[PDB]
Amino acid sequence: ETRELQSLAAAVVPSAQTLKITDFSFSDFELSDLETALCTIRMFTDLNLVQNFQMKHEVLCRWILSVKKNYRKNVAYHNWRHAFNTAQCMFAALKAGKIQNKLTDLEILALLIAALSHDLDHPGVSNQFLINTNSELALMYNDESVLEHHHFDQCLMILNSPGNQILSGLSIEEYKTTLKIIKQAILATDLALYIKRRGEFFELIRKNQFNLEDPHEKELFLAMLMTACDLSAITKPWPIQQRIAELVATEFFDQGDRERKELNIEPTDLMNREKKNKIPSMQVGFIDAICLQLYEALTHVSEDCFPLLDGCRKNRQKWQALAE
Ligand SMILES: CCCOCCn1c(=O)c(NCCN2CCOCC2)nc2cnc(-c3ccc(OC)nc3)cc21
Ligand SMILES: [Mg+2]
Ligand SMILES: [Zn+2]
Repeated sequence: ETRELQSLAAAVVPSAQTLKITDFSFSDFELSDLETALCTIRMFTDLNLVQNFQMKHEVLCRWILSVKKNYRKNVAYHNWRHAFNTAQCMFAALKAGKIQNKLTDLEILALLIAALSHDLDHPGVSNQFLINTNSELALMYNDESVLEHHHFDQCLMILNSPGNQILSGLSIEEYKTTLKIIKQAILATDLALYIKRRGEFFELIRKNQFNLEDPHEKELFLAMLMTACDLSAITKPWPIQQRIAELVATEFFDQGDRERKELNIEPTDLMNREKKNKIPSMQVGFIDAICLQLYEALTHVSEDCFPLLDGCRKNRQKWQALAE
């Protein structure tokens, strides 16, 4: 809608202080859709992206609304609020977490765009489901990071749309570098790619060989940072984390309902509402095997990222208290 764009573009953008976007503890629960969009403008503004890249206000506002409308409203978890929270975590890690100091303006621009765009048009079902139902998307991307390639395709489509070209002011070499970083950052949100590459990151930190001047190490770090932001709701203060965990389970159970109807199978425990009693133990297993070492590794990179680790540890203990 053209009225919604005009409303957003004509609105006063409150400070980062007022919006509380610098806090790792931030919750979007009390915010209206308009407030999330103003928070998003504030993120680009305070990371010096609007001034640096000569972004026109109306074009940025149109792009933010185009990204928001390209998230489905019938998906419990992978909707606009999740993408918005991922970008807010990116902003907090860059500012309060001091990750901004370690990156170029181009890498920050690409990371913020990628965080907001990483789950575009998520259908509320996994890669395995798309492969299982012989989806045209699974065929195009040979069953590898299917959704992630589709999120990037949607990201590119919006970036190329008339009136939405926030990268129009970049030089050719900057534009090509940015799209490359965005693609790798979105593809990194595939947990199978995270498992595949994390060992290398953890060894580089352990051996004190971590060097962001090495282009391979920079790309690897950007990928790890994308996963850290993606999973960040798991580090939130318990009441916030618990409410988001309810949405995560709702979406997995919604998939299980589709699997029973369309595939005639008993879903895996993760996607089986009948086995909802497994939630606390599965949350503990997932935090231990996936989350903890990531937040520890990020804290080793920048000590100011510690609140993400602290929150992750406190939630692990609370889930374990429910599981045992
Ligand atoms: C709450 C729903 C049950 O949750 C059990 C743990 N849980 C899994 O068991 C799992 N298994 C497949 C991934 N696999 C697991 C094996 O290793 C490779 C990757 N995926 C999850 C993906 N997201 C989350 C999650 C939860 C809360 C939150 O914020 C609050 N943010 C993210 C949890 C997950
Ligand atoms: Mg995703
Ligand atoms: Zn995500």
